[PDB]
Amino acid sequence: SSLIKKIEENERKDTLNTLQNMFPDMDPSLIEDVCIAKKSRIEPCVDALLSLSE
Repeated sequence: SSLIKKIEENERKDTLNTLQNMFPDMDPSLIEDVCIAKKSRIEPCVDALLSLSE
């Protein structure tokens, strides 16, 4: 769970960074609401792959 959350955190943080740089005067929270999904697909997909590769 901690590894998966680190992985989700990595994708989120990286997306915001690229967007922040391109939209400097934009409130970061707005950028997040508009560009990042409420709930990540990482945990579900990783769980699915774990079951499929076992």
